[PDB]
Amino acid sequence: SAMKLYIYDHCPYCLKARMIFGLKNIPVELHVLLNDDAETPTRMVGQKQVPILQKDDSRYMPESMDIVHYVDKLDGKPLLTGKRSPAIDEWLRKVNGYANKLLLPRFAKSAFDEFSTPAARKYFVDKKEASAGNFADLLAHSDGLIKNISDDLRALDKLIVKPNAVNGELSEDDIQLFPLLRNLTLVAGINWPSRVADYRDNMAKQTQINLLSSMAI
Ligand SMILES: N[C@@H](CCC(=O)N[C@@H](CS)C(=O)NCC(=O)O)C(=O)O
Repeated sequence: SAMKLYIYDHCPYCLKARMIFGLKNIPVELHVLLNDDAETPTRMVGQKQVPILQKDDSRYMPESMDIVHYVDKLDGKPLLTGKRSPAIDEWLRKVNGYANKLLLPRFAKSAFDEFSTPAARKYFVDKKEASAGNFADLLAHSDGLIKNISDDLRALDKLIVKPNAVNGELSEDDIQLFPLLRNLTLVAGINWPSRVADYRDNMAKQTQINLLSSMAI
């Protein structure tokens, strides 16, 4: 078995794909693409997007949830069998509505391999300042936004059923929630409630995906 996953480290959709390999303890070869590389993904799947899975037969497949469903079913014993929660879905809708106001200007300043060339980092800065707004301005509003995240995490704390699975049994809600919590560890100053923090730490070990406190800004 020699599947390959083409990603950006910061990308939550890439994190979703990475999660299933970790949960199932299936080895996968990670390749971090430079953020300004349109040619590689376009050759693979016809447009610039990540994640992209390369299967054993050398075929490429895009789309994080297609990749998750494919990998989970491969051995005929899916792990993502738990119920999903409408309350978690509502929470993610809300928080994903604004979290990038904190995340994007921080991603832009961080040591992710997709930004290893200064051209790739600049490409990201220019694209995201245009779409999300001026980074210095977003950063100036950090304390307000951090208050919002901390308050939303307080609400989430009551929804974490077990530290190993948000709804008590591994489900697609873990796939949708963890990448956001992982990325939020890049944000210094967040007050993490105990059950959320325990889930975050537990799921990071299950998935073998790194938390980002050492880079937090
Ligand atoms: N539906 C896709 C969305 C993936 C996506 O939007 N990835 C972003 C990075 S976070 C991307 O590739 N954007 C295009 C670009 O970076 O130019 C997923 O489920 O795989």
